[PDB]
Amino acid sequence: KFRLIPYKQVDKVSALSEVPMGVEIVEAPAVWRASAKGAGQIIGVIDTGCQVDHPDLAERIIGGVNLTTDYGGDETNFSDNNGHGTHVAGTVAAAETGSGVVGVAPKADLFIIKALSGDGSGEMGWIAKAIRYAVDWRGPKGEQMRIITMSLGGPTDSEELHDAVKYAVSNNVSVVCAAGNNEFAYPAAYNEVIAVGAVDFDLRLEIDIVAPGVGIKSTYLDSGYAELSGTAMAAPHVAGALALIINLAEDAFKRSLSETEIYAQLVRRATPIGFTAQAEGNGFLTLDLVERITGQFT
Amino acid sequence: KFRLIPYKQVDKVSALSEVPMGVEIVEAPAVWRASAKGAGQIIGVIDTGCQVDHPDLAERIIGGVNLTTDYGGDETNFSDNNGHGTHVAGTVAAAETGSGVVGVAPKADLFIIKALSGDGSGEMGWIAKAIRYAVDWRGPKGEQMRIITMSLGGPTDSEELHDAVKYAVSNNVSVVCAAGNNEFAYPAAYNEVIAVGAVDFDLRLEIDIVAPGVGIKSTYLDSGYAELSGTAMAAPHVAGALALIINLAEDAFKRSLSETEIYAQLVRRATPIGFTAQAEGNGFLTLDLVERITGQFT
Ligand code: NA
Repeated sequence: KFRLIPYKQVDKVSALSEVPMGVEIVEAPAVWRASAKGAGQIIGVIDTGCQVDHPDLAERIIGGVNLTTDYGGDETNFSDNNGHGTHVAGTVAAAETGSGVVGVAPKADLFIIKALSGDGSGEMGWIAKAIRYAVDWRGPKGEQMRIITMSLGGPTDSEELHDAVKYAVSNNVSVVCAAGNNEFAYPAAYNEVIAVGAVDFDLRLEIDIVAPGVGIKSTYLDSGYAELSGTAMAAPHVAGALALIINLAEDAFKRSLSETEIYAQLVRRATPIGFTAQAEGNGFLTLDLVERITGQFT
Repeated sequence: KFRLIPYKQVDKVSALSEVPMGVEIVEAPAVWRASAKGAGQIIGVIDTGCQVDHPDLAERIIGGVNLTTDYGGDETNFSDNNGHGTHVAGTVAAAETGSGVVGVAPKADLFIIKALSGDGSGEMGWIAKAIRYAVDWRGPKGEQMRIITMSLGGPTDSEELHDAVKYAVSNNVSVVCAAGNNEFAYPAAYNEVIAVGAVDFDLRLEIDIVAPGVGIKSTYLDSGYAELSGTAMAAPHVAGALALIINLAEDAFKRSLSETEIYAQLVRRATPIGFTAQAEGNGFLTLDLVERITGQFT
């Protein structure tokens, strides 16, 4: 089985009214205006489903599929019976609703892929499909996923899933996976994946980038919110960031950019914290970095 | 026909003593100790050949080949019959010899692929041969090139050229080429190519990065030196830089890096001047960037 990278439950609550600390510590709002808050980009969330009617998520969700044996399986039913999937969605794209929470890409859309059961586990074949499907899907107007995000891991170097990964990347999809806390090694170990480690809000602890992962408030079941801590919680911040990054980079270059170019655009928005490269990769996600260094010479 | 992106021959000097301003402004010397001055890396200079015995170059050249009909073409004779090739080579990697000049990677090795005639031009196929030649080449001890540099352009999108290029990129050779001033479009225009634009030392102006291109002093024929101005002159700074960057990045990450990751390693060493990305790409080559941003938050 491939499964949710373990994390801690901290809180469940019924009410929030805030921009999470991780959304702002990563400098998303500083770039919202120039990025149109991620409009025109879709993130394929590969996870346990989503609460499709959550007040924070409903106007941001556009489709989803269920690749699981849960609920039949009715492919049309990609409700969350775990909760983790809904939490991810929130960090990526919760809307400015005048309350609850707000995501890194508050104007991007979500395509929900349930490839995990309620128990947070999934057959690997489902993950391979999830990746392939997200690549091949186009919305009714021509729209497509440039971003995949998962916070799952598996002990196994499975050729079929490595293939899906190579397939996504050669078709221009950024593949974001949370670093296994080997047991959770794949698909994050794969050279072509963007692997994301975690730090806390004090910026304390094979990855490319680190983002916030301790005490991350997001949406949760029954139209509520939960606070979760762990590695799995850093990945959705980067998935969101890419929505923003793709928009601004392509607008600046006035040109389409490849998966390769897009990756370089992400990692140049990573400020090293002073930890080692194995600990932090290229550093912490600072979305305004380019603008801070523009003009700055010796 | 493909030819050298046109340049002004501003001057012919015959003796020097100095690190060139292009080499310092790019901040190569700040990164010299940690990159070990480029040792271990080999750059395939695809050009007009090189004065093999240049006092500044001889110790840096481990081999070459002549894929042209000049000199026979005796494939063993890669001597320069133009001057440009010797110039490139000096910027990429002239030696610290306490006179003449010194290159961006003064301890990197040079393989000299002469695929252009004394007249600055070459049959498209020669360039394709030359790309495929540098990728496949193995040393006496199993050395290979990770870096390809050229300053040429042709009007024609020929697939044999593009495939050659894709083939260096899937084998993790970085391919570096100058963005000419539609007649010099190829191969610079190719997505997988690192296209280098030019600025002057005042940082005044489909590209990736910009580097110095005006009044560039380097090695010339007859053991001398010359100063040239033009787009073609910025590329070598970048290919030099790569030798440097591969060593310091592979050292920090404790691991081989792919050509995609190396790419990212280059563009996060580019500071933007404050043009649009269209005009300047990712910014001006600044090797010391990561050091200076380490530790630096809102
Ligand atoms: Na010298």
